[PDB]
Amino acid sequence: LPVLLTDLKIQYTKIFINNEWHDSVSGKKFPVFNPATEEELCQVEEGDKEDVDKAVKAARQAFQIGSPWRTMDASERGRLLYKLADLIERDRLLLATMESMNGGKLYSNAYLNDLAGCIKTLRYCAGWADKIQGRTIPIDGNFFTYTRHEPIGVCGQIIPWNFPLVMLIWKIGPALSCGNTVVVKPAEQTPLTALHVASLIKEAGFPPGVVNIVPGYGPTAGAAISSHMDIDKVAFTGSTEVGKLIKEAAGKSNLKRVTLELGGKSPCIVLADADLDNAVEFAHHGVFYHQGQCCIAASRIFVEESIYDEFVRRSVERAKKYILGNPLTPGVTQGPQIDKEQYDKILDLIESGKKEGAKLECGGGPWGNKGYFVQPTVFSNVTDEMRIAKEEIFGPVQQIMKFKSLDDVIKRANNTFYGLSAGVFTKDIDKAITISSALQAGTVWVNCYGVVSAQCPFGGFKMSGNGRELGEYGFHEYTEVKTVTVKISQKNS
Amino acid sequence: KIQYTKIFINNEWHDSVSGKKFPVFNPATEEELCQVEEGDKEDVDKAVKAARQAFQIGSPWRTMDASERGRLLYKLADLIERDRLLLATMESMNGGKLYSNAYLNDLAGCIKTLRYCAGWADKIQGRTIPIDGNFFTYTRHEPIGVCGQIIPWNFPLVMLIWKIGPALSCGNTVVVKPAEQTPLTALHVASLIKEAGFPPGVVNIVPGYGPTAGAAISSHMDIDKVAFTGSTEVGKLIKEAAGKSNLKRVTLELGGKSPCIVLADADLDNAVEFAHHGVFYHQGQCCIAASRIFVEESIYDEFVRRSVERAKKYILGNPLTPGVTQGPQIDKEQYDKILDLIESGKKEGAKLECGGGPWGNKGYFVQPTVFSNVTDEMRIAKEEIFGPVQQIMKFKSLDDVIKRANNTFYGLSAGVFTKDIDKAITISSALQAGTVWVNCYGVVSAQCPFGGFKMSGNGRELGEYGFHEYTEVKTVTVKISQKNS
Amino acid sequence: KIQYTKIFINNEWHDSVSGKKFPVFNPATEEELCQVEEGDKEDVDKAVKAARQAFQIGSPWRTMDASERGRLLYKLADLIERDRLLLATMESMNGGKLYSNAYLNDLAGCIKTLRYCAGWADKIQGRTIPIDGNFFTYTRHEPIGVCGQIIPWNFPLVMLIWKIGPALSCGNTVVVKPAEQTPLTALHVASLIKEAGFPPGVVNIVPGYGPTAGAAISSHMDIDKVAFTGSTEVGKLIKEAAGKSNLKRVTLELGGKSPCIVLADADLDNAVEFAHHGVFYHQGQCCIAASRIFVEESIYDEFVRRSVERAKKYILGNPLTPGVTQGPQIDKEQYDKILDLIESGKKEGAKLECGGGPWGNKGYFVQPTVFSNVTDEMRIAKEEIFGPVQQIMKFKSLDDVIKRANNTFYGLSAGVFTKDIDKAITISSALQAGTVWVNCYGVVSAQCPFGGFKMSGNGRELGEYGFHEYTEVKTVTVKISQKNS
Amino acid sequence: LPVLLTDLKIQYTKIFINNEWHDSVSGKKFPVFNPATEEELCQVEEGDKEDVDKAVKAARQAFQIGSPWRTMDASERGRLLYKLADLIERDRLLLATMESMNGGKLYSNAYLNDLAGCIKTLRYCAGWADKIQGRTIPIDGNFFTYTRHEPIGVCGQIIPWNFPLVMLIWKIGPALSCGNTVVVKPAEQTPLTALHVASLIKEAGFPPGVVNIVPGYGPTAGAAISSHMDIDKVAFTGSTEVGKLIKEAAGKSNLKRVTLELGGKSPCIVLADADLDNAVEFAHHGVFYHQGQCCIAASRIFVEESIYDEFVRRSVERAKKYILGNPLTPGVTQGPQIDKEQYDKILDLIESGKKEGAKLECGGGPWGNKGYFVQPTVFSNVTDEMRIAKEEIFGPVQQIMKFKSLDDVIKRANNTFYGLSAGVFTKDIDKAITISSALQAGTVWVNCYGVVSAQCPFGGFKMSGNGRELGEYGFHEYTEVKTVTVKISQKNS
Repeated sequence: LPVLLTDLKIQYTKIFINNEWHDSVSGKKFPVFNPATEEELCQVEEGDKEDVDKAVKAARQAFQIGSPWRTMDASERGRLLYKLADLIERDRLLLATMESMNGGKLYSNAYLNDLAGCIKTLRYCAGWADKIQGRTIPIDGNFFTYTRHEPIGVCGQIIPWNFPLVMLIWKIGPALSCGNTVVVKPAEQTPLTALHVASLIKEAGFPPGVVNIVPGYGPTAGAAISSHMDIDKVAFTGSTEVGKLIKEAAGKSNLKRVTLELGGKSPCIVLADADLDNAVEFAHHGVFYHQGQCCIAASRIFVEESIYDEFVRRSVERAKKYILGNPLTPGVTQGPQIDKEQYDKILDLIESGKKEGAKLECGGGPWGNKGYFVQPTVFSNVTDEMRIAKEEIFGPVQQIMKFKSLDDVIKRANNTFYGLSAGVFTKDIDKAITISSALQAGTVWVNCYGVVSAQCPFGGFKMSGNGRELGEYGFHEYTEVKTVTVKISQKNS
Repeated sequence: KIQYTKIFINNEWHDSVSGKKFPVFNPATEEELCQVEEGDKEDVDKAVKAARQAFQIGSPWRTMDASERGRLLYKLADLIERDRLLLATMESMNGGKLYSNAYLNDLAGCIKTLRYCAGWADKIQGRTIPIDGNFFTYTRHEPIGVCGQIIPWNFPLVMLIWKIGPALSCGNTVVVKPAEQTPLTALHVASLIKEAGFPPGVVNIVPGYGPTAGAAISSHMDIDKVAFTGSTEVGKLIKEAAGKSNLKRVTLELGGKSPCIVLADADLDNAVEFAHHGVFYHQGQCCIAASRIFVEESIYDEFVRRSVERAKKYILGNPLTPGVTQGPQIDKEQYDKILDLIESGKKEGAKLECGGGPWGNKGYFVQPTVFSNVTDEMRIAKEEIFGPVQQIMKFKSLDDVIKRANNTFYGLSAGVFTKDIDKAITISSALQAGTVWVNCYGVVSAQCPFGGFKMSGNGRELGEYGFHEYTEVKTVTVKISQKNS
Repeated sequence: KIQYTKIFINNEWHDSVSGKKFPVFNPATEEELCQVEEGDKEDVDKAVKAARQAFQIGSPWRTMDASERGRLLYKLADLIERDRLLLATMESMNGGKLYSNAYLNDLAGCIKTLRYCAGWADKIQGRTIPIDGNFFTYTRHEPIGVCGQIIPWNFPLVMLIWKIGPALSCGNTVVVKPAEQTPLTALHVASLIKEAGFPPGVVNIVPGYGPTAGAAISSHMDIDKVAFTGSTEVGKLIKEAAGKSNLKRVTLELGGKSPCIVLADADLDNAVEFAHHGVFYHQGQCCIAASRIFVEESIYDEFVRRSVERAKKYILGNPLTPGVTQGPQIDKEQYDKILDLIESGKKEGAKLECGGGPWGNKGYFVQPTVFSNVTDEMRIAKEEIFGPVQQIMKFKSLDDVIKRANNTFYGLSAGVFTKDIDKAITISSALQAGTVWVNCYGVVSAQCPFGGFKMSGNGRELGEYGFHEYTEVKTVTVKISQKNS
Repeated sequence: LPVLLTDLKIQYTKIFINNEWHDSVSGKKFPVFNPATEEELCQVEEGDKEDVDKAVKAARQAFQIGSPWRTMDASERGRLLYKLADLIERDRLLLATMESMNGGKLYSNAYLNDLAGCIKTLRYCAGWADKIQGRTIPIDGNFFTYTRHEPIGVCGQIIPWNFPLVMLIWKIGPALSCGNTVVVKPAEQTPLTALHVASLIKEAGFPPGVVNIVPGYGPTAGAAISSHMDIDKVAFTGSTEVGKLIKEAAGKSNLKRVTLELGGKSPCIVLADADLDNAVEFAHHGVFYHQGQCCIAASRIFVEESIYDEFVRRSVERAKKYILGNPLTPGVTQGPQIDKEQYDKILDLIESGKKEGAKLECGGGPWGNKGYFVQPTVFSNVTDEMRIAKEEIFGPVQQIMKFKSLDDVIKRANNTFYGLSAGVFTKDIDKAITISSALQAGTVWVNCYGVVSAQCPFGGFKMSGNGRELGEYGFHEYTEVKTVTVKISQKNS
């Protein structure tokens, strides 16, 4: 049961460099608002290329051969990450309340889900710390060859605003586990929890400069990170347009490694032989979790004809019960979106869906005078041609298309440039495996949705990202392989 | 013809130390083909001496390239494919295996296993450990040494390959002791091993009798590993001998009574066909025989009716004849034991449905016998038969039938038939079996590992699991000046 | 004080079925601390019943999350760190281990092993196989079941952790049988296990005597695995019992006579210090003792001269005293055997250099004895001593000394000292030892696996190698409609 | 012993699409010359964006779910690759003669080193075919999660000219092993062996469209491949500038995966306690193998103060004996370079080194009236500031710098933006491991050089490439991970 708490005091608003808090060299500060009330919470230091460089220099110094972080035992890095997780669990109340106040997130999920996944992921990576290993290779000839999975180096990391803490942890878990030093750039919407976790990183005992944080804007600080020459990798999570921009900036400068996590118009096929109650509930959760501001949101609910009507009749009823109010309230089940821009975008896309001809089965429009709230919306009889059926809405808008044959739905779901996720709802053994094989998605769920843990990898296929995270897969993308071959007197099998 | 009936050591053929020769009989007509030298303690000792000379540091084999070992294995597989017809006919005659089963399933499987183990030769790898302190630690996979391999008669060639291919791919020297019933295929494969280009002494064969030759291999001090694939009593006797001498590594693959759990949602045609095959494949002398074919009540009477019908179409005849789908058994002892088990099942009240007795005084052929209404205290459902005998038991609840299938000391394999994702996953995890099939049975391939959960097995095969069994892990730690991530 | 001296079953303390209690003696003064219940066949049976109830499908432990299992193990490690002082003092008193060795090396190593095995809980994974045909095949790592663990006295806590941490991380229920000499630490750790929050029946302890309790564990039908870490005779007696009952899995870690090969190019100071430590660490009762410390001729007389000098500075006294670098032995039998071995070495002509006899009638203390000019037929170089006895042998050629070091039935570990890359790699790859150190000795860590190459062990530990030992592999093949790459 | 060669007949000069030979839709044909004699060998069809597109269409069709290549067993793909290797071993004579005639490569190394490496790599990948495996993940909650390492899709591949056959095999080994369909674009200098191997691919029995080959130019066909939207990955090997261009073209469109293998300026540190004969011989081989046209060429030979003068004295002697004639002639040890462009570039860089002040101790000028021949050149007293000490020469020009302390040499070797390789020559156990750890290179050799086998991975750290090849590592690059999660009734440990 979450303790309500209902209070905060944001004493951390600076740039975290060299285990120290510095104002931006420019001196500017930008405001961070509260989505529920639109009131400024505080003024966070505004970093830019100069501050990004001042942070990358410290990171590079921390990564020098002979520095504590390099001569640190892998088990010691794991122990430091575990102590950070313990410190976060100690401050789970404050961090959850900050996430709900500043990210507009429901406090119940901010405490029970997001903070929980944060500690779980931090502990998973702390465990992996001293278990990533190389291989001794059976090379031909009298040679002894092995591989070192060394840290890549300086890894700039660009966090989104939808899951500030969870994504911060997803980034600085594998990176610090594998021995790298990072310069994180958090979203301007949600820069506060990252700074508190930065203070916690200092407290846990990480060497100075191992983790630095630069709050700012994407064009100024994110672009500086992605174009920096002294940065060895960039790991960006966000929109596909900024993903292409990050890839470009990396390719132009110092040919760094790039790891993009982009959006997706994920489908949710619901076959005739599906558990209608479970299918309906999980479709609702998939498309409406976190005000639809989830990269894996089920934005294309395919339903077979034989069960279409029922499904709609049961989806609307599920979307009509969705309480919507102040996040710090137990009865509230939907909160404000993030800020004005996404709120307006969701409203505009709702209007576009209405115009195109998609049956508005649930109320599409604002709720309340104060805050960026949108009514849970449902569209029926949607077709693949409509904008709402092709563009990532990132809002609480549910599309419901109808199909007849299975191969038709396979083609329709694979007929897109997004490949982040997909869902299949059936009781059969053949349909499940067939559709899971045929669906071009980096994570196919069967009879569930939104099921992510630190263990299994997460990523996209076509344009929904590059590489994977969350596991051995996620860790091998934060290491550079070095083959060391030694000429030896004689080799025996 | 059989031009190889001797002891294969140092790439050369030798007669037994005693000079004794035992006969090999074709069960289809019991006309002995040739006399094969009887391996005894002295023959085992000299074969092991040859192998240990071949494994010595600096020898051609130890200094050979793992890629070159795989290339040698691929050469051996291609030569075996060249003479596929001869080996197929010789296996079918010696063991009675149906010619279609001996050619399209046995030799193809041997080739696939050899070409898989050949592929794994230079890809098996050790690991570099991030140890604590200023040390550089790494581990390496080394061949263990001499591998005494005991290959009973149900699958002579396939088991010989399952035994050597992993061993010759991991870089071990094999002293294979075949079955007295079917020793000829191993000898011909040894001749093909010589043709392929293996260094002398890498592969040695010592045909004989298990009580004398196999026991000698299992007790030998210089045999690093013993790998037996056969009866559980013999596996118990090999394990106790292995511990007493050398604390040698032991890998025992024993047969088992394996359930096939059929549910109402299962496709009845596929379920019937696969339950038929999983028990009558290779005339029942299969370590994976589906001996406890459970069925749901709702289709119980509908299953047997169809199942029995299939048993009535199972043509019984000489293996080389076309249109025949079954052959004779391996010898007279198995014939007598099969008839004894059938009589015991009749006595204990197992309702016979079809067949149920011997046939064809010419040979060791047995009619496909289908029982019914079998229970869990009968000795035809708990005693391993190794014969074409089906036991169509019954159940009503899923947890109780799971406890039934797991109510046994035998866990080599299990089967499940269900059109429901939830049921399939629940049953496969629940059953205590090394291989749990779903909607199919006996789908064995070189990639998927093979072992047994209970007394039925020890260790794994056929994959990256079957290649860490033939190797030792040697850890090397070096004190370095200063370690960096 | 010792508030835990009973049998730990179902998270509760029980007295023995017979009611008998055996004594535990501190070797430093031989004043018995407390009486510990004697585990017998009935106590082993009830502990195994508790464990098998804890391992049942649907139980809290089986349905627990692997990540949650790791979290439980981390809680256990943190609690053990909370009471580090109590456990360190209790280990030092009960076993005589030096307090510095008991605190800064024993408890720290226990914590590191627990926090490594905790990390491996949810990262061990099975694999999806590209099988042939229209089938989907995958494999999974299932805990094997009940793990009867026999933990002799040289490293009670470190070995108990090396035994359970892997088991509780792979999801197995442990019935640990400690050493009669040092059973108290296991009981206190079981109390801390209760405090941590393990489900009842996951961990059970049955202190007693090996001939009665350990044999009962090794012969029990429901014990899936037996893991013994001690003398080779007992290892052989456990292996033969293991095969006879249940065909249970056997993991034996036995001590060995391990060489330390010192060459002229080696740094003489480091070589002397590490040869000293590798044999006199923990007063010689170390399974890895560097018992065959070879030396090159060019520095031979220069090595002993310095080596002996170090032995003369080795302070001998009560473990809890500061400035002491050695403690007493484990009991009177080891004392008598150490003196017998010293007398035999003197009789056979091993040139004594320093010490060479008992000391301190108060306790079981022994002077550090350094022999010299030892050879390969003497019984102080081929018989495992488990005492502070060094055997400074000699060699001239590299191949012959390699054959010497490999001239033995014991291969647990080996050592090499050389400032030459080529020599280091050549010797490391040449030796038939499962852990070859270079320029160092006894650098053991939870990451690097540990095992024996010969009769000095079987299986591996401490790493992914030591976590596939506590698990089975279950293949699961599903017939699918159409497979695509 | 190379089997003596016979006169050639180049009967394969077209575009290989759908297991068929088609002229370029434009109809143009470009000439391929013989570097030793500058005579045109034949006119190879000139592909462009249109031919690349009509090849990618066939590749995509071959990759469709339900096509033979998709329903092919992994063991069957390995069997087909093994049959291709058998065919190449059968035609080893012709292929080696073609490689030597068209690539200017010595026939002895073309037959013993290059063709042997090709068959070994093809057989290694054919072995891996059905052994690349996913993982069943221990996900939290009652879920059954596993992973499929599916083929990425269409993989455009751009081969260089220095190792035509070896690089063609390095590309189409892991790709076809993991189940992908490829559109290879070979260098215009060396397009002939690729086309013969294409005919061999057809003969072995690969399904139509699985492998297609488009001979053309980098700006026209290579850029088309790297900018195609229907292509899922691009794997380019060549210069760093074109690597940046490939990364850009991938980032601008399709957000495809990119694998670059670029050049390097690799150091070869020779310490005082080194086996001077072996060190000198291997330095010569490293810098002069394949007329210096090796990506891993030892272009910076660091020598310690104590053994410098002697090292120069014997390096000059070793380089003075390097017989230099027509490749097909036995006893020749150096041949023509590739074509006029690289010949002129090497001459210009030699002149720049002369002007800067590096002492020319051997060679340093053209050779022969016919053919692109350069005398083995040796520079001494080089400094890190000179152009020859910073720019990849790619010719038979040897640089020899002097150092005193090991720290100095570590920094100097790590003072470049290239990270492809490095070499260390010492007898000690501490120096070897220390320098191998400290040197920022994707392949450190100790007391040897140029030691590459199919097993161990190959790649570069900073700007010498992205990712790795040649082993399980190469395979991870060529597969997309798909996590399939199924909600189950109950899960047990």
